[PDB]
Amino acid sequence: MKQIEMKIEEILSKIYHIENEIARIKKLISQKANSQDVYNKTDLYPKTDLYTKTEMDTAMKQIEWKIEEILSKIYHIENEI
Amino acid sequence: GMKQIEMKIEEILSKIYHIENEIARIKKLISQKANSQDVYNKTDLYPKTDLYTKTEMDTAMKQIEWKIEEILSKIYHIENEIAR
Amino acid sequence: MKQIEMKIEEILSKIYHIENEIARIKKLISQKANSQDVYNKTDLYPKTDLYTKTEMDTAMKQIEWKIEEILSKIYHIENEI
Repeated sequence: MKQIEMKIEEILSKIYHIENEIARIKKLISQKANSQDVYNKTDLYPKTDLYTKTEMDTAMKQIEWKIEEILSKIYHIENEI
Repeated sequence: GMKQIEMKIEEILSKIYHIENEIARIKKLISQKANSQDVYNKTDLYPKTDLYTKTEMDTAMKQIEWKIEEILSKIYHIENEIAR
Repeated sequence: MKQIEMKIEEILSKIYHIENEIARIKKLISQKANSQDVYNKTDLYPKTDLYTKTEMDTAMKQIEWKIEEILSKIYHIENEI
């Protein structure tokens, strides 16, 4: 009988400690990202494989610059005719 | 005090039942979290704000092809003018 | 009495297993991504909504064609004058 009563208390202690761990785990869990709210590495391209807005604005301007270049000749050439 | 031991046993069981439920829930939730191994960090990626989509690019480009067409038609005409 | 001692042992068994699960959970938790260290799906575009560098370099080369067409004419036409 004295042993059972002692074991009861030991179990209760373990229960208290488990409940404390559970609370801590829940706090940490809530700081983790849900896979639902993120894309995997397979759903995405890295920085290295992509142009940003500016890199695109640059590439596009490269085309517009040559268009301007040509515009400046055309109207000189028509006026030369 | 057998009835009394039995009473503490019941109290324990109830706590145990609940802990078991929590554990099952936590494991479900854990399995919906993303492994840092399977994701790029913020430093390995650009945000929405720093990128153009495909359609925004396809849009910008066809606008560019419209001006090119325009300029082609001035050139054609200048070639034909000279010609005579 | 033998029944109470037998239930105690059943409880201890449950406790053993819960403790094992708790340790495991903590291990898995530590392999998860902090939401602080990632962008969500709303802060990003997927592979499907973006052109890579080569896809862009490809799309641009059709435009550079036409530019080369015109520039090459202009310069022999200026001589022709």
